[PDB]
Amino acid sequence: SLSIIDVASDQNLFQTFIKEWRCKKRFSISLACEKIIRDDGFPIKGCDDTLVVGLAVCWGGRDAYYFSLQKEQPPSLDPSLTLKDRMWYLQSCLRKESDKECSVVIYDFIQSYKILLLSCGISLEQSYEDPKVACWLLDPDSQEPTLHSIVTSFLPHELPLLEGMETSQGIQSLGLNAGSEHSGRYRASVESILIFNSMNQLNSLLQKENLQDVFRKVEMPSQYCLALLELNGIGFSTAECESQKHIMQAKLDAIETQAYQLAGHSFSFTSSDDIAEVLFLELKLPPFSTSKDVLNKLKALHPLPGLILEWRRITNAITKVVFPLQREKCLNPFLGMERIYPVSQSHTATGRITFTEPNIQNVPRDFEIKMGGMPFSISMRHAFVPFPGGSILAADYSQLELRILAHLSHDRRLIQVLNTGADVFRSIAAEWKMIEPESVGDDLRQQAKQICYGIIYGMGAKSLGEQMGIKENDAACYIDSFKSRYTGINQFMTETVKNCKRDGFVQTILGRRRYLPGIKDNNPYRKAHAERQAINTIVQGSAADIVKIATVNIQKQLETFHSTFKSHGHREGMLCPIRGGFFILQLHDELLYEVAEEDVVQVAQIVKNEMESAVKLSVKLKVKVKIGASWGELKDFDV
DNA sequence: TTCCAATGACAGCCGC
DNA sequence: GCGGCTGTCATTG
Ligand SMILES: Nc1nc2c(ncn2[C@H]2CC[C@@H](COP(=O)(O)OP(=O)(O)OP(=O)(O)O)O2)c(=O)[nH]1
Ligand SMILES: CCN(C(=O)COc1nc(C)c(Br)c(C(F)(F)F)c1C#N)c1cccc(C)c1
Ligand SMILES: [Mg+2]
Repeated sequence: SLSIIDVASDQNLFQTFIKEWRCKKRFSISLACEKIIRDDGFPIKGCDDTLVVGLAVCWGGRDAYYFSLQKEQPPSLDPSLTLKDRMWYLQSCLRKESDKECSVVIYDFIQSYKILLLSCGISLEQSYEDPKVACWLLDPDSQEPTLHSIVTSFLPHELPLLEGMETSQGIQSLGLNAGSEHSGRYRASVESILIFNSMNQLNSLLQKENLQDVFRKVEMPSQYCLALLELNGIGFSTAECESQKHIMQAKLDAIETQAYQLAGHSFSFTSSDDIAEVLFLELKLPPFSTSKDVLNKLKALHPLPGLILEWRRITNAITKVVFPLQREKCLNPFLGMERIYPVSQSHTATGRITFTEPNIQNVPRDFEIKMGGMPFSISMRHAFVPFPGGSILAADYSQLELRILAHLSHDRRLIQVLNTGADVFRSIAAEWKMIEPESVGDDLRQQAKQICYGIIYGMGAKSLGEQMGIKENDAACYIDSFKSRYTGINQFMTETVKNCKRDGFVQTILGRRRYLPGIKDNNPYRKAHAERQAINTIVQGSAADIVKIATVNIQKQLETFHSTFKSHGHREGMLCPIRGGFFILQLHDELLYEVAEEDVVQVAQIVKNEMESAVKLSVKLKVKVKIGASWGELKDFDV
């Protein structure tokens, strides 16, 4: 039967619980948050509505130990157990002793780590296990887990416990989700039991699949690094953003007024229908789609398609970048600056990390706006600044996916190119546009980058035609030349597709499996799509494994030389100048740190050394380090 | 439906 | 009408 032991109701029961807890090598916790320094719990940073009122502990069976964190107001609180005494015993059981292997199971580890630090002033110091991450590791293409989906798949006999608990079918922790009529006590107690028992089953499945090493040494440590990043946030200038906005908005106004005079009437730039009516019916341009590729052809024939393309580019920077950044910005009173606090997302097909609310990975590259024949540089990245005195440090792998592909295909031609050869995208752009390397613009080098990765990951003649501006037949010849020049690669493509068809999956460098049952499908599209996913998942997934290992190994090093706080949050949660390096952003093959002026040399050495040593391949992992007063103004830095 | 991966704004439709 | 869904468009790696 489900039982909730209120450990704080009696001094004697409390000490028995504390003695037992201190013996445990494994337990689950769940935080109890409810809607309303207070007597009834700890406010949460970012919600004036919700309190941490307690937490539940489970170490077996259907017994939840509910540990109240309320001063006053289940049987009542034994008044000899002061809140200060409880917080002592809580910090004591949640921090490691020397040579003691201890694992805590937490649904949504990152959100719980942050609330414990910022709300209760407690820093977890044990090995962590999140059942959400274990689910991902067993099937990366599975839908994002909820407590309901985990219990459905791995603990189905306990589904009755979730009856009438509709919020269990949302992403957020049952304990953390105060948008329920059920008490935090009940929610946290149920969660603690479901998560402890679920994680036993998930651990057996990880062991069967041989993913337990990956889970404990890479994925959960990677989640800890991402928790520090989410506590850190990224510095933001609103002045820089506003001045860019005003230039962009002036260009949008001129574009609209010129578009409407060419069209003869107002039209919505957001309606494909309206644009199609104007381009194809009312001006009779030859094709009805209004995609980038269509308008890119037509801009040679009439000014309006080009105006449409520029309108969408600039509207994107204003409505999808400026508006969300200026809405999500938050004063940090300690650092004395505005910051943005994006949320990491690790549930991806290939093991990349992305961000939401907002997705800072999608902040535009620098681009140019001309008005009255005068150019203005729009660098949205220039709004992302370090704390006063600090620098942004970026360290990026040179052609990580190409180096991994060389290693796995042993392709002698690709190895030569990487070992000496200058920029491969410049070589492609030069041959293509009848030029020498030096003339290539940013936009053209990106077009050549798209062509090179496109061809490698199974792009067809029809599409390569559009990108290169040549006939399908010409593109098909170019594919043949590539396939002939790099045979190793082509053998590895066919050997990866053969092995996938047989097994129903592919594996990355660390052993993670992606299931591609489309590989057997009779439909030509679905089959070809799966074959392309098969090849791309191995290379892109392997690269994502290397960057995670690098991230984890850098964080260990930073914390040894750490005569200082491991995140900006660790100073908020604490309640003396800033020293060290703070993980602020991941960009797939690139890590950004915010670094104190004094420490930039040492942090740059650590970051480069650890990224170059992450794994041993047939080829050297080359790393470029850059540094600057903004993400937009980074300069090469020889380390 | 024929590079892969990702988030997110935004009209327009459809069963409730 | 209304929230859900579904492309379509954008951007980044
Ligand atoms: N399949 C595929 N992968 C891409 C594409 N663009 C980028 N990627 C992958 C492979 C490279 C990786 C990182 O992107 P970057 O622009 O940093 O690639 P890079 O080759 O390292 O470029 P750079 O040398 O300028 O850093 O992301 C694309 O269009 N298709
Ligand atoms: C196959 C002929 N060709 C090249 O070899 C260009 O250089 C490279 N192209 C590709 C797709 C790759 Br994958 C490479 C690689 F990086 F692998 F060596 C190169 C090179 N060098 C080429 C040159 C210009 C334009 C196009 C589409 C292809
Ligand atoms: Mg790169």
